[PDB]
Amino acid sequence: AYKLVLIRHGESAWNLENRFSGWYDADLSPAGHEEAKRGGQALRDAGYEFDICFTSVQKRAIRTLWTVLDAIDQMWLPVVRTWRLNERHYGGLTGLNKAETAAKHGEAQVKIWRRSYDVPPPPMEPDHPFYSNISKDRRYADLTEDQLPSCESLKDTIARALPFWNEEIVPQIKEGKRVLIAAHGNSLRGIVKHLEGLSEEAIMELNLPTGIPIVYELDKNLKPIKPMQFLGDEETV
Amino acid sequence: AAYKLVLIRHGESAWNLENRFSGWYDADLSPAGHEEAKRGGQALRDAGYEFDICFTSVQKRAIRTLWTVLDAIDQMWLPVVRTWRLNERHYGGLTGLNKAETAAKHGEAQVKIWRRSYDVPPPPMEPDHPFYSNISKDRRYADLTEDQLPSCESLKDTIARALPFWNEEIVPQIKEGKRVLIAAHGNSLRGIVKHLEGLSEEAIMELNLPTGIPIVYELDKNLKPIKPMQFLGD
Ligand SMILES: O=C1c2ccccc2C(=O)c2c1cc(S(=O)(=O)O)c(O)c2O
Ligand SMILES: O=C1c2ccccc2C(=O)c2c1cc(S(=O)(=O)O)c(O)c2O
Ligand SMILES: [Cl-]
Repeated sequence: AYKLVLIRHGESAWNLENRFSGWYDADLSPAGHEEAKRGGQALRDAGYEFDICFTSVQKRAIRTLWTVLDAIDQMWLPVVRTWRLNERHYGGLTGLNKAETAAKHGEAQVKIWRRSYDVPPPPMEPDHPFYSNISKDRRYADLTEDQLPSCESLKDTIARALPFWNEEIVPQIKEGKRVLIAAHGNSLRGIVKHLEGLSEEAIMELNLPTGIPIVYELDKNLKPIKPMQFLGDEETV
Repeated sequence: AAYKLVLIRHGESAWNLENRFSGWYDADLSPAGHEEAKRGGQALRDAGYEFDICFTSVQKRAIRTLWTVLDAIDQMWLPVVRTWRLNERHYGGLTGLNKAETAAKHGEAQVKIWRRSYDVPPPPMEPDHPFYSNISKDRRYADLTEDQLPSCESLKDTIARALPFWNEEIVPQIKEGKRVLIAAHGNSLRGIVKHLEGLSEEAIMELNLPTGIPIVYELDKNLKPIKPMQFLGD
């Protein structure tokens, strides 16, 4: 009868969520911050309590979590950060808008990437404006060459998220700790795919809403007993 | 030096403006106290400081100070550890009372005694106290044993429960080469400074750490300061 809550961060600065923000450490926009506050207020109104929180090492997710903990008066909770919950690494496309992407690689190839589970985008090369910014960022200094991506397929992203789910999060849930996870579209996709046993095609069609608490009820095998539910006023739901 | 340690004491709280004893009551920062934390964070940013792990209490005036600093230095991704052992001194029955109410009920002499005493506690927070359930029954302390959860603390009590965390969880991290930031409260930080500098009870009671200001220690491999604490800023 466990309860798990997920929350996907909202809008980031400079329209970066429509520019393959990926591993670039974009902050929330004021709008994204307000979204997180609304999500937190929904959790507060519903009287939710947590015992432990997981998030990525990207400040838009961390700030989403902080906003939520502030709203629900549980700033004292233990918080665990991991690169394994980071957004998908969009490689050389990182920072580009739709037009720039199609101009550079063509519509055909974009259609293929968009629709593919196991094809990565091109690698982020040294001439990319974010190359040293991300690859030499001190928060990833303990990662091995194989762990630090230059690019990720969705398959890759899920593959590195799920070890953390199994090794760090599952044991807490089975101890009865009430878990909050604040993360990103694709890392949360990995979790949802695992929970609901979805196909590659289905998970690629699933777009989790932003700034809205997503509630799971899990049985003793960590299988959902019902569809995911969204928290908030009747309309927003 | 072999190691570098940074301490920061949170600034003004909402109850400081009311002249009320907070102790374990979870008062938030005032707007002013929050600004103090931003200025401290900007001083750490200007000085180019990097950390590897952060410790704070389970009280939001300290936690928010920490968040404010991490935001300022662009290190929100750092591991953060919270512990009740770094909480402010527990002021027992005085909790919630302002200066006037305290002197009215207990007299100037008794407040004078409590003020300057290292080892005399204030009266206990009893079950009929207005904040008794608010503090003593708060679920964040549910894992504390009976003897661990205080009804009141002398400064000696406070130091006594802070230093185990220092010895068992912070010291090992420093000797592992981790650059530590501690964001906490006047009296718990007093505990750390007292252990570090080998100060007397008298000296530690005369020590008032500035608020919102990074306090920098340079330590040898045995964690002995090699010079006086330094304050960071303009
Ligand atoms: O172009 C891409 C793309 C390119 C390279 C790697 C991954 C993706 C990708 O994942 C993607 C894309 C477009 C859309 S969109 O036009 O339908 O909004 C998506 O939804 C979407 O997920
Ligand atoms: O009233 C107190 C007090 C009351 C009860 C227990 C402890 C203290 C105490 O420790 C204290 C006090 C006042 C001052 S102050 O008025 O000089 O700012 C202090 O500096 C200070 O340390
Ligand atoms: Cl945190």
